[PDB]
Amino acid sequence: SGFRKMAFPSGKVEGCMVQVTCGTTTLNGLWLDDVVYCPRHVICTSEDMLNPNYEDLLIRKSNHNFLVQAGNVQLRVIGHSMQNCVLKLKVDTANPKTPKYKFVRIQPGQTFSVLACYNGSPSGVYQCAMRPNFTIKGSFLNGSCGSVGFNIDYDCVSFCYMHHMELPTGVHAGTDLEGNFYGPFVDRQTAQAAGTDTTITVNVLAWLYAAVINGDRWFLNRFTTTLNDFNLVAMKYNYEPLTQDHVDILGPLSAQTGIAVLDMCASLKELLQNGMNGRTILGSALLEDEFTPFDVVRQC
Amino acid sequence: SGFRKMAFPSGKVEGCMVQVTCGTTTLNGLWLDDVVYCPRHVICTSEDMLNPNYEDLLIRKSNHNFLVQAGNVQLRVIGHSMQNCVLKLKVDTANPKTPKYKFVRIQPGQTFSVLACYNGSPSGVYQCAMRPNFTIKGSFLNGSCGSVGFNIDYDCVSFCYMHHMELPTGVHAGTDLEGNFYGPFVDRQTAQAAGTDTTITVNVLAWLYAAVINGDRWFLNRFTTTLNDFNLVAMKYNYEPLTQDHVDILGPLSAQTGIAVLDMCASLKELLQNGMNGRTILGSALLEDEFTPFDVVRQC
Ligand SMILES: *[C@H](O)[C@H](Cc1ccc[nH]c1=O)NC(=O)[C@H](CC(C)C)NC(=O)c1cc2ccccc2[nH]1
Ligand SMILES: *[C@H](O)[C@H](Cc1ccc[nH]c1=O)NC(=O)[C@H](CC(C)C)NC(=O)c1cc2ccccc2[nH]1
Repeated sequence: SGFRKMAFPSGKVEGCMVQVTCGTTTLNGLWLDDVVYCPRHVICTSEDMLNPNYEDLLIRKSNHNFLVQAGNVQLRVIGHSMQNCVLKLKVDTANPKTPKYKFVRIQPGQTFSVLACYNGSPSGVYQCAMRPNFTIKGSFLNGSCGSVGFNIDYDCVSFCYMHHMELPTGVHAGTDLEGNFYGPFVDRQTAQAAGTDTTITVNVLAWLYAAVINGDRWFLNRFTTTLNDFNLVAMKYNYEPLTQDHVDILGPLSAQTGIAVLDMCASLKELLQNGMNGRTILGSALLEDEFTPFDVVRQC
Repeated sequence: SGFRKMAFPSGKVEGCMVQVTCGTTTLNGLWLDDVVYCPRHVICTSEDMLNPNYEDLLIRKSNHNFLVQAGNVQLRVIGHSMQNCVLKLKVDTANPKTPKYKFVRIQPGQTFSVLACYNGSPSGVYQCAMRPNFTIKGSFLNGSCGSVGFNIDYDCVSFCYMHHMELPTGVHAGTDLEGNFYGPFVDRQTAQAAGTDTTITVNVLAWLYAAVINGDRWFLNRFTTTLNDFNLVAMKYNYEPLTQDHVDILGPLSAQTGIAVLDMCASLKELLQNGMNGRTILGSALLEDEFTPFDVVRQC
């Protein structure tokens, strides 16, 4: 019983975290088969990061300027390529510990586990959600780049995120494992905006559902409302609009608890209009939107 | 940049999680060398759990009534012993993946990572704090028992917690790895109270310090106060008393930030007396006490 932000077990992923060094810059890479993936700004000096031409910078680099370390062992780089914002260093030895894996591009509102790494060594695990503005709210210091975000589905690690950047607001931006950024970000030391952060309404409603399943029911109201009317009030509060697909996703949760989605949307509406009056739901004095319906079900 | 509840990487611990079955009861065990550790109520039926005599129950059991599974492989139980509330099943094969490890008894206010397991298979990782009333606020369903709590210090896994029980309030109680409960709990299906839950004041102050380091400063006040006067107001709010050792622990954090402990205690005092006025610190509308000073430093 109880509900907590949980991350996937990190073991399969720890075995793929290497250290990549190019000159004075050192970052984490991800060693799957005979290929190492890291952020391409590893090939940058502090001067270059202001206005980098990555084709030109890399053309200057040769396989031997890239140091890949796995614990103590040194991998021999026999190839180098640039896919979008990601450098692919081909190496001699396939990773014996390559787990079964896939590269996925998650959509906004979905969550993933992050293994935060410094120097190719894991330091800690936490769960993040792709915000709607394509940022994440993590714990990344300098050296965390190349740290990866993943889901574990059965035996298969779905890699979805590699960390590249912190924004001026302190949020974090990164790419998929094909090197395409989430959001309108570029790997350059320039001022960049994520824009208006909005609340994943479907997740807040899964969370309210987790609360009811764990015994918190005070927020429940006898009123009900309409989808469009809920969305009318929601958009005022920069809440992402609910859809009938959203409703179908919350379906097995509205079933389990005997509370209809439109009944919950009315109870959420009162909480947005009337505040929380100093109470707490599931130990939070604010509304949580970093759990998906799937997250809640897997826990409950 | 940023502050998040982080758990240790779980890889060394995943490799020690086995499944223990005795009759119709199945639980998780922890396989270190030629010894498996699990909660002893594995030897109980649903009738026995009401008023169990564990000596008598186990005397009826023989090595062959205990099924230990590691993935598919079956370990052969060649020994059985009861240490406090923990059953030690001696086995034939030493665990090849035994990490370097130690058994520690944590003190209240300290935090640890939990790997939550079902059927000897890991499902997720989160960070917990030993509450002052010796309970924990986790996410444990039936079958989670024998799931373990740990810290990773250098190369060495310090096992500190094994889960046994949920209380009527929904909090969780368990033992150290020598089988001694944290708190006044017994492994019996009876109504049991943890008592008054109090707030780890030293942790809240480390958290306020993490907030300042990450840029949240609004709560900071020009006032200051005295230790004893702070403790006067604190005890009203069921906050654990601060001590000069506590102060020395928060020392490197009061140094880094240029704010004295007694200056922070005054700023905490205003927040207890004047509320938070609807603002947020580090994304929370409540005061967080599940980070120790060490946790904050390791992250920052
Ligand atoms: C990668 O290791 C590092 C991640 C990092 C750095 C500092 C704090 N937190 C972190 O997570 N990422 C960077 O250093 C990147 C470098 C590449 C070329 C994008 N740059 C920044 O993160 C950065 C640059 C910048 C300019 C102005 C405001 C903020 C800002 N952040
Ligand atoms: C161990 O797998 C299981 C853990 C569990 C069970 C249900 C919900 N959440 C959980 O974490 N622990 C138990 O089943 C134990 C059994 C032993 C003998 C202690 N019992 C309880 O957890 C329990 C018994 C009881 C009686 C009255 C109120 C509450 C209560 N909880």
